[PDB]
Amino acid sequence: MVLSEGEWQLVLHVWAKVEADVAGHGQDILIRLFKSHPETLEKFDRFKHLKTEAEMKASEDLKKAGVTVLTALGAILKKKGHHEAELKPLAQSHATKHKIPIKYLEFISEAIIHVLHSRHPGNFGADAQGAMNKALELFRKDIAAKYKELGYQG
Ligand code: HEM
Repeated sequence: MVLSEGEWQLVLHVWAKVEADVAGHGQDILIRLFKSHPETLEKFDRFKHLKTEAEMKASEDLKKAGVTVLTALGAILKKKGHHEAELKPLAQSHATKHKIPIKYLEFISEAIIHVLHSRHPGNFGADAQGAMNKALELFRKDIAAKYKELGYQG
């Protein structure tokens, strides 16, 4: 997977919109993930018992998780694929400690796209959607390779 400078600039332009409200994007993205793929909520011992969207929006623990994933992913995207140093410790923790299947990184990727389109449709058109899909596929491909280096095929 390879992105053009142009495709990287589309990614960073929409990420600028995420950064106008990091915590609120984090909430929307994790709630979409948990509503669309409930099994993923079981991975978060601090908030796996939340059953409603209102309880999810009121949760400090969920809000903090949302900021964690979006600050990390923003930093990775700003590397424009030169993200070996960021992905190594992410693969280590998500493969060996959190036990997150590659399939769940595919789910949260879909949740990111869904929220970007829901919140920013005047801006997140077909070119932005294509470029972001390419950037999240590169992320998936590279972290999947790291998982295999650690002895996890999925
Ligand atoms: C774009 C995808 C993701 C990124 C960038 C990301 C990033 C992070 C970071 C930076 C941390 C804290 C440092 C660390 O433990 O490595 C973390 C913790 C964690 N992540 Fe993720 N993550 C992602 C996807 C997921 C998914 C899909 C799940 C579960 C379905 C997950 C579960 C967790 C858990 C359980 C922790 C531990 C949280 C805690 O200590 O309270 N992550 N993630």
